[PDB]
Amino acid sequence: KINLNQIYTAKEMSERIGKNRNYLSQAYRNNKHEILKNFNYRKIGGTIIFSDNPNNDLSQLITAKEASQLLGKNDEYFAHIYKRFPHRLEGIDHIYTGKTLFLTKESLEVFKKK
Repeated sequence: KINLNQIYTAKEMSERIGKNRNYLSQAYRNNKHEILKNFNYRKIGGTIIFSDNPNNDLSQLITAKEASQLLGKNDEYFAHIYKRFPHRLEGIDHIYTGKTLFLTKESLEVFKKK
């Protein structure tokens, strides 16, 4: 099960490895695969997300907007709930980073059941 405490943007991950904040974003733009091959990352909507834990399956992450749409709701459905009624997402694994709220495929299923 994905550990959402180990999920960062490229800029934060670049600082976690002791590099300038643009290091991984520049590697991704310039196709520096000999660097990138060593990292667990994924493009998820408009954010390249990284984890320092190779066992986190980043394909389980989904944006709040995508989650909203898979429920047949307005794009801002989960965003609006998170902001005003954050306890509605108790027990729904989520993480906010890079100014973006993310759920998981499993936590969306939990929410649908709730």
